[PDB]
Amino acid sequence: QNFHPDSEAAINRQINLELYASYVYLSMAYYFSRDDVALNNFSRYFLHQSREETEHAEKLMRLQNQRGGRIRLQDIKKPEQDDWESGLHAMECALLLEKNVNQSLLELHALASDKGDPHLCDFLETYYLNEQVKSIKELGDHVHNLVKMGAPDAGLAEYLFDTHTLGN
Amino acid sequence: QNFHPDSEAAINRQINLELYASYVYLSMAYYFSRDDVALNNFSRYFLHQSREETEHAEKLMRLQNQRGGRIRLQDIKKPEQDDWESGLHAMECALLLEKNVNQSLLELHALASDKGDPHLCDFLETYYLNEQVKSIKELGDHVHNLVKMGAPDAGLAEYLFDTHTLGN
Amino acid sequence: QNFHPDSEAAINRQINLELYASYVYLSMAYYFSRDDVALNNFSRYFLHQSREETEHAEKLMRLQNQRGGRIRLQDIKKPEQDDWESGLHAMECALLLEKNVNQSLLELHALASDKGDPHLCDFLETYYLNEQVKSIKELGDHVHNLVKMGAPDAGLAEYLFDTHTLGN
Amino acid sequence: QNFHPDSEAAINRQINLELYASYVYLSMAYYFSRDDVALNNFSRYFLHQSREETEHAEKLMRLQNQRGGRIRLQDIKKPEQDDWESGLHAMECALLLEKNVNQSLLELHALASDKGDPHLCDFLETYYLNEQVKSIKELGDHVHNLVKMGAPDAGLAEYLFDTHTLGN
Amino acid sequence: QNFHPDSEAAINRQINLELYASYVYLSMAYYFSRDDVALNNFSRYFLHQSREETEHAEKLMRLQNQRGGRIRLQDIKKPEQDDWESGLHAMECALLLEKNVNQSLLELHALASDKGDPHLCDFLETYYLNEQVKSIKELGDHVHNLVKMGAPDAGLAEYLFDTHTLGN
Amino acid sequence: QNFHPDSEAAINRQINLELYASYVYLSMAYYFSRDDVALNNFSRYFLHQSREETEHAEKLMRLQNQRGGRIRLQDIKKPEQDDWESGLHAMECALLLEKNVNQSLLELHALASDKGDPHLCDFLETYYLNEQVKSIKELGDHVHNLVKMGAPDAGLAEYLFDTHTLGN
Amino acid sequence: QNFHPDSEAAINRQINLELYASYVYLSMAYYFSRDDVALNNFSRYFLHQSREETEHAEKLMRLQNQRGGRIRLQDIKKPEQDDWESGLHAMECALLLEKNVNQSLLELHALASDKGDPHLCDFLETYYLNEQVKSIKELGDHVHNLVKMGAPDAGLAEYLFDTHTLGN
Ligand SMILES: [Cl-]
Ligand SMILES: [Cl-]
Ligand SMILES: [Cl-]
Ligand SMILES: [Cl-]
Ligand SMILES: [Cl-]
Ligand SMILES: [Cl-]
Ligand SMILES: [Cl-]
Ligand SMILES: [Cl-]
Ligand SMILES: [Cl-]
Ligand SMILES: [Cl-]
Ligand SMILES: [Cl-]
Ligand SMILES: [Cl-]
Ligand SMILES: [Cl-]
Ligand SMILES: [Cl-]
Ligand SMILES: [Cl-]
Ligand SMILES: [Cl-]
Ligand SMILES: [Cl-]
Ligand SMILES: [Cl-]
Ligand SMILES: [Cl-]
Ligand SMILES: [Cl-]
Ligand SMILES: [Cl-]
Ligand SMILES: [Cl-]
Ligand SMILES: [Cl-]
Ligand SMILES: [Cl-]
Ligand SMILES: [Cl-]
Ligand SMILES: [Cl-]
Ligand SMILES: [Cl-]
Ligand SMILES: [Cl-]
Ligand SMILES: [Cl-]
Ligand SMILES: [Cl-]
Ligand SMILES: [Cl-]
Ligand SMILES: [Cl-]
Ligand SMILES: [Cl-]
Ligand SMILES: [Cl-]
Ligand SMILES: [Cl-]
Ligand SMILES: [Cl-]
Ligand SMILES: [Cl-]
Ligand SMILES: [Cl-]
Ligand SMILES: [Cl-]
Ligand SMILES: [Cl-]
Ligand SMILES: [Cl-]
Ligand SMILES: [Cl-]
Ligand SMILES: [Cl-]
Ligand SMILES: [Cl-]
Ligand SMILES: [Fe+3]
Ligand SMILES: [Fe+3]
Ligand SMILES: [Fe+3]
Ligand SMILES: [Fe+3]
Ligand SMILES: [Fe+3]
Ligand SMILES: [Fe+3]
Ligand SMILES: [Fe+3]
Ligand SMILES: [Fe+3]
Ligand SMILES: [Fe+3]
Ligand SMILES: [Fe+3]
Ligand SMILES: [Fe+3]
Ligand SMILES: [Fe+3]
Ligand SMILES: [Fe+3]
Ligand SMILES: [Fe+3]
Ligand SMILES: [Fe+3]
Ligand SMILES: [Fe+3]
Ligand SMILES: [Fe+3]
Ligand SMILES: [Fe+3]
Ligand SMILES: [Fe+3]
Ligand SMILES: [Fe+3]
Ligand SMILES: [Fe+3]
Ligand SMILES: [Fe+3]
Ligand SMILES: [Mg+2]
Ligand SMILES: [Mg+2]
Ligand SMILES: [Mg+2]
Ligand SMILES: [Mg+2]
Ligand SMILES: [Mg+2]
Ligand SMILES: [Mg+2]
Ligand SMILES: [Mg+2]
Ligand SMILES: [Mg+2]
Ligand SMILES: [Mg+2]
Ligand SMILES: [Mg+2]
Ligand SMILES: [Mg+2]
Ligand SMILES: [Mg+2]
Ligand SMILES: [Mg+2]
Ligand SMILES: [Mg+2]
Ligand SMILES: [Mg+2]
Ligand SMILES: [Mg+2]
Ligand SMILES: [Mg+2]
Ligand SMILES: [Mg+2]
Ligand SMILES: [Mg+2]
Ligand SMILES: [Mg+2]
Ligand SMILES: [Mg+2]
Ligand SMILES: [Mg+2]
Ligand SMILES: [Mg+2]
Ligand SMILES: [Mg+2]
Ligand SMILES: [Mg+2]
Ligand SMILES: [Mg+2]
Ligand SMILES: [Mg+2]
Ligand SMILES: [Mg+2]
Ligand SMILES: [Mg+2]
Ligand SMILES: [Mg+2]
Ligand SMILES: [Mg+2]
Ligand SMILES: [Mg+2]
Ligand SMILES: [Mg+2]
Ligand SMILES: [Mg+2]
Ligand SMILES: [Mg+2]
Ligand SMILES: [Mg+2]
Ligand SMILES: [Mg+2]
Ligand SMILES: [Mg+2]
Ligand SMILES: [Mg+2]
Ligand SMILES: [Mg+2]
Ligand SMILES: [Mg+2]
Ligand SMILES: [Mg+2]
Ligand SMILES: [Mg+2]
Ligand SMILES: [Mg+2]
Ligand SMILES: [Mg+2]
Ligand SMILES: [Mg+2]
Ligand SMILES: [Mg+2]
Ligand SMILES: [Mg+2]
Ligand SMILES: [Mg+2]
Ligand SMILES: [Mg+2]
Ligand SMILES: [Mg+2]
Ligand SMILES: [Mg+2]
Ligand SMILES: [Mg+2]
Ligand SMILES: [Mg+2]
Ligand SMILES: [Mg+2]
Ligand SMILES: [Mg+2]
Ligand SMILES: [Mg+2]
Ligand SMILES: [Mg+2]
Ligand SMILES: [Mg+2]
Ligand SMILES: [Mg+2]
Ligand SMILES: [Mg+2]
Ligand SMILES: [Mg+2]
Repeated sequence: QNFHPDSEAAINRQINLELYASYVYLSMAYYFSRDDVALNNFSRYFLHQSREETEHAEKLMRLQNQRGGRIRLQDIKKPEQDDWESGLHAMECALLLEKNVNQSLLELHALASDKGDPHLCDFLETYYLNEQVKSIKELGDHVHNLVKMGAPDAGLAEYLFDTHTLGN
Repeated sequence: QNFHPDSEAAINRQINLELYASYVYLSMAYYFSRDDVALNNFSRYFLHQSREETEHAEKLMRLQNQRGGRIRLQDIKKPEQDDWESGLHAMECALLLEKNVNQSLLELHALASDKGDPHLCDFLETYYLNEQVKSIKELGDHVHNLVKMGAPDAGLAEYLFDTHTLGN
Repeated sequence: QNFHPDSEAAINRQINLELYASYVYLSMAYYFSRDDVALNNFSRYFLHQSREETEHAEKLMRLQNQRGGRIRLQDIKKPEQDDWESGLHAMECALLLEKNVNQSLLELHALASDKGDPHLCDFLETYYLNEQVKSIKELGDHVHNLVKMGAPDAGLAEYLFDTHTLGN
Repeated sequence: QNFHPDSEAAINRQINLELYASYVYLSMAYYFSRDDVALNNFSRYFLHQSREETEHAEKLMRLQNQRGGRIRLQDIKKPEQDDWESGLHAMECALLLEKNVNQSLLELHALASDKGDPHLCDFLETYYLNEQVKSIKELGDHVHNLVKMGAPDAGLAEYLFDTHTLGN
Repeated sequence: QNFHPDSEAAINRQINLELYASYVYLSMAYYFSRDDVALNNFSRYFLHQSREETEHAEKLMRLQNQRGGRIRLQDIKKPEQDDWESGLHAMECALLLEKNVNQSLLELHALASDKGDPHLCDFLETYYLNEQVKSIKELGDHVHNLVKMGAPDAGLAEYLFDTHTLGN
Repeated sequence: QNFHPDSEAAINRQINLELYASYVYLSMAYYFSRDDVALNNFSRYFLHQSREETEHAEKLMRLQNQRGGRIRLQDIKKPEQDDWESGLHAMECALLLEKNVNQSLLELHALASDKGDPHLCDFLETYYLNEQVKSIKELGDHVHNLVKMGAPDAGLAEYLFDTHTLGN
Repeated sequence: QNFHPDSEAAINRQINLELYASYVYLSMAYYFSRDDVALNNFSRYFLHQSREETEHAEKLMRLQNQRGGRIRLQDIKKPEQDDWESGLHAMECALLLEKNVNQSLLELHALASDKGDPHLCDFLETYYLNEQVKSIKELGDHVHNLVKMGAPDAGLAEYLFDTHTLGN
């Protein structure tokens, strides 16, 4: 009922993108626990973000089932980098990733609106759009502090951010 | 991202209006604790409403920060009256104030819809539009009871409403 | 009784100044939670100061009611700046604000003394004058530490002050 | 030390006035428990006020002892009325009594100031002057509500005030 | 019913005498806390007796109300002395006072008997006559011990009685 | 702000006097624990007074810091006596010391009043002037009892005062 | 018994030196709470050291009493500086002070040994000599860390030491 095939396909594309974001964050988590990086709270922060993105994917899979769509999985592409360079660079990449995921969600909302699917619009507004705004704000805050503190070249900056902001 | 400058400005106008509503309610609270009014539960009721309106303003300020807008504060105008005349008159003025704030919020929602900003639309629907409906209903209930009871001329009406309805 | 009209008017002016100080601190709080400032404990510190200044205003409104004066509210002017530049600059501005509020309170005390109003003199001494001294001392301490640490140009100074002194 | 004989005598006069105020309130308490008045919460309210005035007298007696003065007691005059007429009239008389006690305390403060006795000035400001302001405000509130409600001629007014405001 | 006007008047006289006894004991309490007397347990003992005498007065006022009499208050005369000389002398004066109050109560009982008022007779027997006997016995015990111990001239006597008997 | 250099200097003189009073009481405490005096509760009483005087000094040092004055310490002179002769003599000396400290505080209050420094006036009234009155009263009480009991020549007097009044 | 007059005098000199050390530390404590120093944990650290030195003085006074010597107090000289310059300088001065107190205690031990006073030797070894060693070690540790960190010129050094080492 009232579930357009274009919407089914776009949900499937969004599932893949959430799974990709999970993998990017998993890659970052294990970069920060290398013996030549060793920022354990950066590692834990990105591991938590990876697990949140898996939940984002699962909620969309549940939506497909609830609405009678067919889940169609695709390969989860590897992250663009295996070496994330620094805590600052990884935060900047995460910020760009979250902005790109947000744009995809806003395009999905525009499609649902065009198709007169208020249930899908509300689902996105309730579980996705504000979550993306808060995540982009948080990552922007982190980038700003790391830049101001002198990261990555100032030797104390990433260490102190790891211990204070990401320690909690 | 997807935050229109017209929306930024309208949010700033709404912040000011919420702060104005706070000040109106603060003025009313301290009118009801005058030695020649002395309706302590009217006073407490309006003081609580004043504090709620401050929270309404703060949430919009947080939204501006989250979305990357610039908060631009303006003078908070004094309330139209320093003498609120009676418990009935203050309730009628509060009802008109809340209706005017509601109209401003509905205009802000219409602008956000025109600009294709579902995050802002959802923010208003989630935190503002139903809150305004419930507040207008509550104040309308209070006005009706005070009118029926004979306020302000019937000497027992405002006293009994203060002790029973606004006592809790 | 023994409440001079000059004192009534000066109390009304002081109410407005306390409300203005509240607004200044509210503005500062939301500056520090911008995505390009992101000093969350500076933000919380100034938000708490804003709420304290509202209480200062309310106590003076209660005094007006208790003494039989008429509260006369005025517009609450916007703060002089929307961009507070740095944690150091905001602290320096808060220090100057508190010194100006203190001077106004001392002028109010001098007027109450001239009018032979010991109740008003005692009210100011009990709730205002020592509070102002302690606040000026605290803000002076903060300015000194931020200056010594190298704020705002030394990239670690404001971050470390935020995490250690204003974290608690 | 620094205790002027004029101050000793004025303290003794104030002790007598506090004891007189106690007796007035005791008289009122037992008027309201007459079988042809029967307002038990008016009775309890004035009995509590009577006991507070005894404490006011005792604190001044302690001050005389602490400062090395000699307590000189005088007759406690009977109250002006044995029939207090109504709840409204008794409240109006209590308001006038408290205003007269306040004027006496302000005259005592002026004398202590003239004699350069800051300890006595502070004693009065700490324990007496604000207490008098709050008591005058409270009694003024009660008078206003009783007048508005139609007391003493409106048969429900004093009964309802007794049950609601003075019940607590 | 069965309440004779002579009984009403005699109750009013007894109320005044109980209030007078309260004042005598209050005077004694504050004599013992002078810096040149400084017997703090004598002070506390007489303060407690003062408060008991107020209760004796209030019970008679309640009786007047219960029986439909009219309370008619009179001035409360000051105590005969402001300087009570010694702990022994104050105890001897209290003993004489209680004997005089007892004689007045026995005269009141004789009047109630003559008027055939068993309720008043029982009231006096239940709340007053045995209380007076016990108080006279207690004060006689105290006088005897103070005399035997050498008061007031033996420098340790009043001090030791204060610390042991009146300490508790 | 509003802190006169004469006031700064007078506060520094008062700090020294409080420290001197501490030292006097320390000397007395250790006199009473000599093997040829052996009044352990006199010793504890004066040791407690010594520690209170240190707190009096510290509060004035904090005030100097809070107001932006410069603490200027001076030598703490030794007490006038190393042999305090008796419990009575030590109490009489403490009484004279507290009277002299009180006179200095009243002179400091007069200076603060002349300089229009209500914060300093209130500080002294709140923390010092009543504390001095109560201390002078307490020591006067102790002197009176010791004199009446026959101290120092009556062999039981100081022993019994030590065990009863200063035991607690 | 076995208490040499040279030992009595040397104990009296040591009492004075302990009291002097207390005063030095008190001065330092209130330097660190100036509005232009504002290192609150340096302040608390030195205040605690001041109170420990008072206890050191009191134990020697108790020893004099226990052994039958006569306590002879002398003026407590003011500290050499009122401006302690920096956290590093104050620590260096405290280290030198503790070394000088230690030398005095070792000279006192040598005298007690020469006089064949094993009780005094044991008293010093039990309560003083190891305490001095530990205090000198602790202050040396603090000096070393402050020097290495760049104090006083490196703007973060004293602030970070205050928050981490002296915070606890
Ligand atoms: Cl499912
Ligand atoms: Cl695929
Ligand atoms: Cl790469
Ligand atoms: Cl990089
Ligand atoms: Cl880059
Ligand atoms: Cl770094
Ligand atoms: Cl925010
Ligand atoms: Cl404006
Ligand atoms: Cl108007
Ligand atoms: Cl109206
Ligand atoms: Cl109308
Ligand atoms: Cl009404
Ligand atoms: Cl009702
Ligand atoms: Cl109010
Ligand atoms: Cl205006
Ligand atoms: Cl600006
Ligand atoms: Cl700046
Ligand atoms: Cl600047
Ligand atoms: Cl910085
Ligand atoms: Cl007393
Ligand atoms: Cl008289
Ligand atoms: Cl009358
Ligand atoms: Cl009437
Ligand atoms: Cl009338
Ligand atoms: Cl009525
Ligand atoms: Cl009810
Ligand atoms: Cl009754
Ligand atoms: Cl009379
Ligand atoms: Cl007499
Ligand atoms: Cl006698
Ligand atoms: Cl006699
Ligand atoms: Cl005696
Ligand atoms: Cl301080
Ligand atoms: Cl000196
Ligand atoms: Cl001497
Ligand atoms: Cl002597
Ligand atoms: Cl003498
Ligand atoms: Cl003795
Ligand atoms: Cl000892
Ligand atoms: Cl000397
Ligand atoms: Cl120097
Ligand atoms: Cl230095
Ligand atoms: Cl150096
Ligand atoms: Cl440093
Ligand atoms: Fe999470
Ligand atoms: Fe996601
Ligand atoms: Fe995400
Ligand atoms: Fe609420
Ligand atoms: Fe609102
Ligand atoms: Fe509203
Ligand atoms: Fe009711
Ligand atoms: Fe606070
Ligand atoms: Fe304020
Ligand atoms: Fe302030
Ligand atoms: Fe009360
Ligand atoms: Fe009173
Ligand atoms: Fe009163
Ligand atoms: Fe009793
Ligand atoms: Fe009695
Ligand atoms: Fe009696
Ligand atoms: Fe104490
Ligand atoms: Fe003192
Ligand atoms: Fe003292
Ligand atoms: Fe310790
Ligand atoms: Fe030491
Ligand atoms: Fe030491
Ligand atoms: Mg997929
Ligand atoms: Mg997250
Ligand atoms: Mg590939
Ligand atoms: Mg690739
Ligand atoms: Mg919608
Ligand atoms: Mg919704
Ligand atoms: Mg939501
Ligand atoms: Mg969401
Ligand atoms: Mg997220
Ligand atoms: Mg951050
Ligand atoms: Mg605004
Ligand atoms: Mg509400
Ligand atoms: Mg206008
Ligand atoms: Mg207007
Ligand atoms: Mg909702
Ligand atoms: Mg809502
Ligand atoms: Mg509402
Ligand atoms: Mg209603
Ligand atoms: Mg205003
Ligand atoms: Mg504050
Ligand atoms: Mg303007
Ligand atoms: Mg402006
Ligand atoms: Mg105070
Ligand atoms: Mg204050
Ligand atoms: Mg403050
Ligand atoms: Mg600080
Ligand atoms: Mg009197
Ligand atoms: Mg009361
Ligand atoms: Mg008369
Ligand atoms: Mg009369
Ligand atoms: Mg004053
Ligand atoms: Mg005061
Ligand atoms: Mg007060
Ligand atoms: Mg008061
Ligand atoms: Mg009162
Ligand atoms: Mg009322
Ligand atoms: Mg009477
Ligand atoms: Mg008794
Ligand atoms: Mg007479
Ligand atoms: Mg007489
Ligand atoms: Mg019986
Ligand atoms: Mg009985
Ligand atoms: Mg009795
Ligand atoms: Mg006995
Ligand atoms: Mg000094
Ligand atoms: Mg004391
Ligand atoms: Mg000398
Ligand atoms: Mg000397
Ligand atoms: Mg006080
Ligand atoms: Mg005091
Ligand atoms: Mg004291
Ligand atoms: Mg005593
Ligand atoms: Mg010495
Ligand atoms: Mg130590
Ligand atoms: Mg010198
Ligand atoms: Mg020197
Ligand atoms: Mg050995
Ligand atoms: Mg050993
Ligand atoms: Mg050992
Ligand atoms: Mg040791
Ligand atoms: Mg040590
Ligand atoms: Mg260390």
